[PDB]
Amino acid sequence: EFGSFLVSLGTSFVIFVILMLLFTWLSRKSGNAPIYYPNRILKGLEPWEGTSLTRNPFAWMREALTSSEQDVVNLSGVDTAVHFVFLSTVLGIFACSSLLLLPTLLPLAATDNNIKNTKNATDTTSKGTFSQLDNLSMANITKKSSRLWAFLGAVYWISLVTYFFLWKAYKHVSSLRAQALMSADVKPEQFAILVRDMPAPPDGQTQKEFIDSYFREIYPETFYRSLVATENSKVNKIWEKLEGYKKKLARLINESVAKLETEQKAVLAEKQQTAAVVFFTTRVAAASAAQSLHCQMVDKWTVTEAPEPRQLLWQNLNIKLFSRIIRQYFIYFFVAVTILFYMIPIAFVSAITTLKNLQRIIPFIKPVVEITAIRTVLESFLPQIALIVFLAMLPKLLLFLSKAEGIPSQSHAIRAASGKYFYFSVFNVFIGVTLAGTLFNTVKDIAKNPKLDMIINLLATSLPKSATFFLTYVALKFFIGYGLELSRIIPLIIFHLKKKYLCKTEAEVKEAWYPGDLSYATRVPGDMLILTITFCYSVIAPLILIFGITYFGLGWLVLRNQALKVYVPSYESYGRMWPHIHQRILAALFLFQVVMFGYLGAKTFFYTALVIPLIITSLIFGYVCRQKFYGGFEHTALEVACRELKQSPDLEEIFRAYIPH
Amino acid sequence: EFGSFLVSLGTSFVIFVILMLLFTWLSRKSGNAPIYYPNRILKGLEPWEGTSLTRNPFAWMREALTSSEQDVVNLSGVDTAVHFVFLSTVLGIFACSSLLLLPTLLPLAATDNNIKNTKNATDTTSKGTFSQLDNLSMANITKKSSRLWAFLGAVYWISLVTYFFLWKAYKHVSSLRAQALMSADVKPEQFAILVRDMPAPPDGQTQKEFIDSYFREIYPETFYRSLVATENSKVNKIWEKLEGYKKKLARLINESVAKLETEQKAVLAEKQQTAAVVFFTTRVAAASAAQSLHCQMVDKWTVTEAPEPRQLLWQNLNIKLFSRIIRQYFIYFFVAVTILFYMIPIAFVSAITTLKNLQRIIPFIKPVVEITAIRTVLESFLPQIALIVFLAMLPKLLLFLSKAEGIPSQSHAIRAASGKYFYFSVFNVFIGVTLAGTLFNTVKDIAKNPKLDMIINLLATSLPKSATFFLTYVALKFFIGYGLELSRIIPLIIFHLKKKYLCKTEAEVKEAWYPGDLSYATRVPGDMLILTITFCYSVIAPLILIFGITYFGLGWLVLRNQALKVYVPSYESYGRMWPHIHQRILAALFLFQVVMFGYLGAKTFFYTALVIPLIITSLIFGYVCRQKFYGGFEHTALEVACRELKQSPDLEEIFRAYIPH
Repeated sequence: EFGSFLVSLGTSFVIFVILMLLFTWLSRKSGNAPIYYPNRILKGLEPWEGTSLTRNPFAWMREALTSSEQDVVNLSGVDTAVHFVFLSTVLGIFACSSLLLLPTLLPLAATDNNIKNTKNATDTTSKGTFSQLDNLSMANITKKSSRLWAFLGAVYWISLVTYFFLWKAYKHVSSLRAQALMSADVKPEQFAILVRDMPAPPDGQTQKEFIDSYFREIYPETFYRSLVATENSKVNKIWEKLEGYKKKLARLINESVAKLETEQKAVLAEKQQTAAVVFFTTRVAAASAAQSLHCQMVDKWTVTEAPEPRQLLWQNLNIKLFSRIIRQYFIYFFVAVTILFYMIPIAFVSAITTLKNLQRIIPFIKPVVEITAIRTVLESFLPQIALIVFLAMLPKLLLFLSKAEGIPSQSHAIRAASGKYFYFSVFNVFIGVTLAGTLFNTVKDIAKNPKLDMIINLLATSLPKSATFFLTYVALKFFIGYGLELSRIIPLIIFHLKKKYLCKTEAEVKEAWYPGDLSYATRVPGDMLILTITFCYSVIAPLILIFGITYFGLGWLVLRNQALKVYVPSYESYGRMWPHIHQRILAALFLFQVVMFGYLGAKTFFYTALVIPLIITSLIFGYVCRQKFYGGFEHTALEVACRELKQSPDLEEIFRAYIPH
Repeated sequence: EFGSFLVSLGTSFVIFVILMLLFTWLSRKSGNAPIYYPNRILKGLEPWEGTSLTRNPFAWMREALTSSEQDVVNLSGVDTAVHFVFLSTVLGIFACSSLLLLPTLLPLAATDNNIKNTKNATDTTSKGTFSQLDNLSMANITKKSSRLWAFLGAVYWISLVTYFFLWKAYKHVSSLRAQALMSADVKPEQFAILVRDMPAPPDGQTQKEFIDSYFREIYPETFYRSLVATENSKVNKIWEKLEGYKKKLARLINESVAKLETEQKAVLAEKQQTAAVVFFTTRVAAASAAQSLHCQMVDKWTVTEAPEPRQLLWQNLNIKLFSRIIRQYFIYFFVAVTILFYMIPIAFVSAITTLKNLQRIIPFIKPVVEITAIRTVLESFLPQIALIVFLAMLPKLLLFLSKAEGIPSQSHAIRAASGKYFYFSVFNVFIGVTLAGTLFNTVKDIAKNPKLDMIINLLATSLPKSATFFLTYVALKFFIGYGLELSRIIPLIIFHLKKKYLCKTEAEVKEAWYPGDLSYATRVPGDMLILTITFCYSVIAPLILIFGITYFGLGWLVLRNQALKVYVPSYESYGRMWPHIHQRILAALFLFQVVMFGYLGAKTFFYTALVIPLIITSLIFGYVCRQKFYGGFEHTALEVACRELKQSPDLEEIFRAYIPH
């Protein structure tokens, strides 16, 4: 496989060179401003800096490297800042860990020869079964070791560093959240409530008046209005989407309006059911109402904190708690079945990966056609591309599933997608590649040698070989992905094709060049894969830390110049993602700990019980942390909803902001 | 060991007969009313029923078996009712599970002979190594089985039943909580708040006025007063305790008062620091204030729900969040070290348990003096008594530790004790006894036979033998404990000794006969041990279900006639224990599942992966449940603090209720 690693890494450098070189040329062209420098045009701030020259080649860099933390916050938001905190803390963990671990352990994993001793019993002339593997706590560390002590103390170094960083971070994100919250404006969200599970109207009372009185009693000076309506039904949601389509085509009529009106009225003709956004009067009242159980026997009047208008997911605002729980259960069962099918395809990937060992026996004669040329390529671009493809259809499905539970707020739904993706990822990817590699190799080598005193050694061999494969994958990703992102070559092609053969109006060009968000449902989930792989295989094969620094490090560079210069944020959750990210980073430390308790044992290190203490510490850190911080990342404090509102918060305008269409 | 089981069970029946017979005699004596029928005297309701006869022998039974659920609630409280719900749901799980499982599996574990086949390879005439073990998915089920299918489908039956019951329960407890909450009275707790982490006063402002303004701004019509004071210091806590001692002796003076005043004043002379109980005006305001984050950056103004006066743990009201987290961490580390030392003593217990196998070679022939007589007794009363002793010093320590974290409210502190005890229990007890038995027996008999095809079989043998030992333990407990409880012979002795040779006044007798609570920090933790043992060893040895029904079943009988007739409740948490109990019961289902995935595998049942699906379901059930219910078991709803307060809630009296001394 060394030959193949060399190809993949090599080729990817070629692509990064060509794509990044393209960037340094296509950006200078001012006619490409709408796809290289947006978020500087939409928010009128001039395509780039004062035109002047052509911006010394390395200019994007200077800007990114000297962009103030606060500058990101003001320009983009307090969500971009949190993503950047994520990237940075991971980077740091990796950095320090790397330093120490790397030097020590790399010099200590070549100064042994368990691979060569294993090679004393490798059936018959088994050539090229390793190479370069001899540089990673692999099959090259003799069982009873006296050197494995260093590969346990390492677990501590990574772990302790993970703790310092995650704590320091939670604090820093919290500071950001508050600061931002205490420095905002009116905002149509700081005055609402979202009741979602209301009981039925009584005798012949109108739904509106029912809600009206209830809230007007508890708070008899703050109730203002109440927008129920079920948003003219979701069938009208669809009809208005179609009316938008029609006006776009202008840039059916009568009968279509008829349809809309009729369906909407006929559905409201009995009950608009639950879901209203009781708009309060002053903010403190709305804030207090938010964090307060309005009824015991939790199944009636569930009051949340009311999402901003842009993310209220009016579709699933109804539900009824019974249905919500049924949905939760079914959705979780489906994600588990999907984890199993993906295990199937990932086994497929690792198989495609070890070609010699595959052709050895599994299909035996079937792939005897593998020569040397085809071999290298089919195990240097194919296996990797497969993983990308499979784990790319996931983000979409996961969101659709999560948004079918009932979660109001797109923010929480994106967070749930991220979570289900973490599960998938972890389990599938890691376990799969690792175990499958191991199994293949060790299978037609275990059929002969029995006992057990050798089987564990062979299984460890194979664990580090799967490590080398994941390394090449991470590399590929990093290079090509960041290349494409900085070049935005895909979007460039699209825009400069539309603005040449498809754009009819100037508004059309405007529509075409609108950038998008940082897609926090494909970025963070995907970056979590890299986190887990580079955490687990950090001591078992310490080279996926020198590839890991690069991924997350190029992150803070590429993505910064893709946030102060292109992606314009969609929603704003004032930092409400860190809790999720923190739990996941800590769960990687935990999976890593469980695996570095297993592997250390297979390589017979009787004192491997000294990793159990850490398996506990992680779990305690969890509880302790959540208690201290999660609270603040949940609600808007009363001390933020009591700040001076100079201009009397004009209501009615606020009421008209949550208005459906 | 069969001989010993027969002795222990037999002897314990003797004790239950003698103690329960004593009860049916000593209770009739009316002069024993103060220790057999309190909580009927304190709350003037006449010692028993209309005196009339002598109450047909079985009278306690009739009363208990026909005591209304609500009658328990009104007489005692909404905490006794929840304990009874606990006992009952566990009973039910066990009941149904038992039915099915038992019949099927017992007839299927004697109709095989893996014990006899193992006995074909028992070195040299190993006699008495088993007996009666041949009736419990033990060493008597042949490896590849075709009968083990039934012992997997069983895991499902127990699991599914556990789910039905736990759900049905959460609902029922919630209904109780609310009903009770919507039918109470004024109560000095429904109008307070407990701020605990206040920032320092500003320039030269007085602590009081600082708190005063802050809250009087956010709520400018509901702030009434504020009791800070640090309760004249805890040194004065001690001094007032001593003044109470002095008045009791009356039933030092001057210099002691001097001490008190001086220390108190000197400590308040700088700052009474944090912790005030801002008393609001109307209940809805207090309720809203409770569930509301009064400041972002959670480290200032932490507002809880304010414990009732009787449980405000004024001692640890101060702290400061930094210190609280340090304490949390240290306390958890200490509980882990204690778990390790207890593992040491529990290994000691199982060792004392298998005497033949112990003397085999472990202490050489140091104990070759074991004959037959001494043998039976030293393994029928000794091992068991040891476990009781050890696991009885735990409750006290655990509370002391938990109340040193900082938890305000004795209710939560008792809950935390319960939790740490669960951990201890589970780990220690189960793992210990099981594994140690196994190890002993399979430690000399493995030094010979190598391979592995036999080692697993031997390990399973030993797992079921440890099962038989736990069975006898549970029995012992049940019998003797409930005997003592119904007889209250220990307390009788004490009272009728004081009221004969130690009581000086009538108030002294009153003091002596005051019963106590149901000690929810020794009952529930201890009953959780029995739950776990009888859950784990429910399929591995299905006979600890017919001993389990009895424990929890005699519970609802004995303890009922020990709650409507003796223990007068101390605090009232309106049901806030069920969340804890539910999580723990579910964690037993989980430990059981993990062990019935291990054992089923050791007895080579290749399709043992079908227990993994359930290991997931449990965890999902967890999340789903907490989400739906825990909320309601956290705060007092606004719809409960808006109910008609006919008599204007006299404040000042409420303020004077939280007054320190």
